[PDB]
Amino acid sequence: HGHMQTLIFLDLEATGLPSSRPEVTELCLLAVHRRALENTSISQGHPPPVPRPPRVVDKLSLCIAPGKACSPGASEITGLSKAELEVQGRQRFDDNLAILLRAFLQRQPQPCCLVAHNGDRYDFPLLQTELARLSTPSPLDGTFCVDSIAALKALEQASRKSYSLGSIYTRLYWQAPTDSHTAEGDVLTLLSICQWKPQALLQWVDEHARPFSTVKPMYG
Amino acid sequence: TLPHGHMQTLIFLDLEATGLPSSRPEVTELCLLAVHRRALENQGHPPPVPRPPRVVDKLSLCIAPGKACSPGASEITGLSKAELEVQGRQRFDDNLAILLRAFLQRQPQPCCLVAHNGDRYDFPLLQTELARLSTPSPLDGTFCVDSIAALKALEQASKSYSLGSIYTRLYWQAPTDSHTAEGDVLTLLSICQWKPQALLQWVDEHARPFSTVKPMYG
Ligand SMILES: Nc1ncnc2c1ncn2[C@H]1C[C@H](O)[C@@H](COP(=O)(O)O)O1
Ligand SMILES: Nc1ncnc2c1ncn2[C@H]1C[C@H](O)[C@@H](COP(=O)(O)O)O1
Ligand SMILES: [Mn+2]
Ligand SMILES: [Mn+2]
Ligand SMILES: [Mn+2]
Ligand SMILES: [Mn+2]
Repeated sequence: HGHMQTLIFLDLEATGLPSSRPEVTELCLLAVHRRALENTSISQGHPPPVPRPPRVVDKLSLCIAPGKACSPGASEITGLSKAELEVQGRQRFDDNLAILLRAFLQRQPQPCCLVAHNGDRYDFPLLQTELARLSTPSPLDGTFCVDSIAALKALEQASRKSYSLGSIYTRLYWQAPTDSHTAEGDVLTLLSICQWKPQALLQWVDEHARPFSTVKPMYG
Repeated sequence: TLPHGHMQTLIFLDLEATGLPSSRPEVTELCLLAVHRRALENQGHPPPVPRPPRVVDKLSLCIAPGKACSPGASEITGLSKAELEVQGRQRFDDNLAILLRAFLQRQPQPCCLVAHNGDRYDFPLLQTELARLSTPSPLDGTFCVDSIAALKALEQASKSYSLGSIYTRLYWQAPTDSHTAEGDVLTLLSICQWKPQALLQWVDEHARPFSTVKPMYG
């Protein structure tokens, strides 16, 4: 493949941890063209200012009704619960959602790469499982993906620590992240850390991006 | 009165575009923020800015127009045809319509679009963009109302009705970041959360079919 033209930052909130065979409760996508990223001002200072998000971005944030209740742990940090989602008429992960996801992705210049923090262990496998439950073919069969933990790890060692979203943000900017544990809030925080070294991050992504189709489902 | 029953979903909308009506403008940015009726159920002088509901669906998209933006437009919206192309944004197309259609499908009916000055700007303009597509309009079953009339009505109960003017008057605070589709949509949500029940009742009473909105130009 060539250079990724669009980076789609992703975060999912769910009913719980992998062992519980969790289901998605919230999903946020933030598509950013590589030009927007390489155009972000280089960070200067220690700590440097938090990068300014690009003006031109595409965003999607959706709350989804899970097939089962959230565990006390997931609900307390995400602020979501099956009862509230359902009473508010949220629908399950279905064909229409897949259609919506495909259309959102098609608005972006290809090739495109999904970027998620701990995505290789959580987000990508979970999304794969959710899509596998549907009848239609996956809309991500032409999309690439990459875990931002590995990326930042490389970027930091090139410039043992916790590589959690908030820990990295705090390490780099000496500032506290906002709206943690909400799909949009975490996506916005991820965007900021990936904007730390724009050029280096883009290059690393280009070198490590892999087909989402190769992602193994979290559970069958 | 409920000419169309109680609205179960209010979709706050705002469009940024190339220019003013007489320019046969094209949309450059679009944002939809769908809130369930239950969510709107959320004394100070002035009161604090209402917190937005936790559960919400949001869509914000940038769009490349067929022509350049007027300096005045580009200056306040921060968008320009050149940059939108550099960022590889696509024109208003059928895929966009399909996206809106699927987004709307996720919301419980009936749904009512809410836009500040929507009756004169957003709705007519939206109708025009969709009308010229191959895909039939995905909003023919959706309702709409202008928040300007609504806030005038609510304020009647105890001069400038621009989005920014109303927000400040009510909260003695400046809106987060105006002239950006999402920024203006969130500000609109806030002013509509001023008097929730009253706003909801007013919307239920004045909602009309978006299908009856006449396009801005052909
Ligand atoms: N402690 C605990 N209990 C149960 N479920 C959890 C916990 N920590 C994370 N998660 C699950 C539920 C979250 O929505 C999701 C992503 O976390 P995020 O990091 O915000 O993207 O991971
Ligand atoms: N001064 C001026 N010149 C050209 N075009 C303009 C101007 N003011 C508004 N507009 C057009 C372009 C904006 O994106 C749109 C909606 O503004 P909104 O704020 O959301 O109502 O109206
Ligand atoms: Mn996450
Ligand atoms: Mn999260
Ligand atoms: Mn407007
Ligand atoms: Mn606006």
